[PDB]
Amino acid sequence: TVYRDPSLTSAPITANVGKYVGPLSTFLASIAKSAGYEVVFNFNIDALALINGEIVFGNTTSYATPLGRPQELPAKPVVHNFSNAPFNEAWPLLMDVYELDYQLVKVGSANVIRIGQRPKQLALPLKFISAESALTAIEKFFGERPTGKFGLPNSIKVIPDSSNKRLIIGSNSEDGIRIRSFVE
Amino acid sequence: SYATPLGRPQELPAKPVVHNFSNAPFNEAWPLLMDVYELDYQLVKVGSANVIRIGQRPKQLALPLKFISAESALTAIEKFFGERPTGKFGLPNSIKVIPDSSNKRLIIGSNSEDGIRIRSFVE
Amino acid sequence: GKYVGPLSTFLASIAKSAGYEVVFNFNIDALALINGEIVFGNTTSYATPLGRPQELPAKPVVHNFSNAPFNEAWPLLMDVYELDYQLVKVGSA
Repeated sequence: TVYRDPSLTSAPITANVGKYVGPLSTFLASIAKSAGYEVVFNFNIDALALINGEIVFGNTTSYATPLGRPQELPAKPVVHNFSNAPFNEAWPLLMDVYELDYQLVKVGSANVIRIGQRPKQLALPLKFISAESALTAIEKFFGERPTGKFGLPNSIKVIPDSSNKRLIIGSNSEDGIRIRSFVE
Repeated sequence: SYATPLGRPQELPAKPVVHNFSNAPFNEAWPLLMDVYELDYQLVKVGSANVIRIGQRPKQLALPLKFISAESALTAIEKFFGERPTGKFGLPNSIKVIPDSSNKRLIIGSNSEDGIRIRSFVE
Repeated sequence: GKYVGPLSTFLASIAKSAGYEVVFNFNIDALALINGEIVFGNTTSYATPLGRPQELPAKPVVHNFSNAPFNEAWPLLMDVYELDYQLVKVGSA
């Protein structure tokens, strides 16, 4: 996949921010820099359940917690590195990592970008199951229903409401495994 | 002495971040690490540089049933693995079941008990 | 003003490498953000990997104008902050 916005400047940029916190995010994204790759994490990978010699015995305060840390799991690591990347195609990537939405405004000879927030809605067409039992099979798969998710029946489709991560591992991949030929 | 002869079951499903690689191909060493930690990746192009967008793997699995109805197979699972923990889900579909659990609990869990109860019923 | 978080500063700075003048409609630094400096210090690290949803609909007062016409720069600011204006005459002013 590629992100390109053919209405922005294509001049190259060069930036950097932040350092990884955990022992796993640093180990990864470093073995991949031995090859030519620029790993970007969609979630707080260091909030998993991780055990190590340094995690429990010190060496900071070892932000790893072998018990996990599920309340800080959907965070987003602000660590980026760009070298001569075109702003035309590097900007739309960042607006997809953080789920933002932008538009251009002219204040004369200067163009300004008005960053907002992306409307988190999605329409899921159903091909073989009624969207009244598909909701029921979602409320039990993903039940605990968390207030971060909404499922809207419409008898033709469903309209899930969730963050980007919960719209991939969530409905978009279970609703894709239960749309199949029913047997009689 | 992090051993505690009483056990430590709340910290049991942790993952040890200890690895050692020597001249291993990144082609085949990377997909291993994405299966140990249950991650999912995809490639993005930002021009002349390729960037990997690591995510999280959707933890779902379909288990075909050959000899038992998937309405009593669920009942025999809720009692085997009962305590049902919130880390596990079992979805009947009358043709199969759809377990939801971590990688470890999808091996010693349904995948090996459902494999021992799909057998020739006697009358 | 100056931006507070590490994300609002990183953005609106790579966009100034090109010619752009980023304006945020919300408190982008009240999201859930994790970093080496956020948790370990370096201030008190106003980022809070747990998020900060009560301070999310805030408005960053950070602006920069250079030879912009007041004719068309004023109506932009009255739309960022959702204000409404009208003109009154007190004589020659």
